[PDB]
Amino acid sequence: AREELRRRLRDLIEGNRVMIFSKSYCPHSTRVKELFSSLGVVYNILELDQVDDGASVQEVLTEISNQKTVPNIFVNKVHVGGCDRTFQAHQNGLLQKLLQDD
Repeated sequence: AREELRRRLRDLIEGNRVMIFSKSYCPHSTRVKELFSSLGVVYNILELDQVDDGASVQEVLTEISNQKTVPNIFVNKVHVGGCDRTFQAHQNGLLQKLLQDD
């Protein structure tokens, strides 16, 4: 079933222009999402700690970035990075242009 779940985590990027994953008590991964809001753009808030499949959903997600947290930054069916990219591109203007279109 691990494939069935992951299949949804990869589609969530297409079903939503901007989607970010996080948890209940996991810093760094939550802040990256707070940036979008301040970017005058809209995004979806999803917490693997409150999801029924928080075990698997986060099992395949945590690997996406292989980080203690579940940081997921992907807008317009593209990868941003985070922990340096999502933060830099913001002040660099590479992010504002992404969330706006690309």
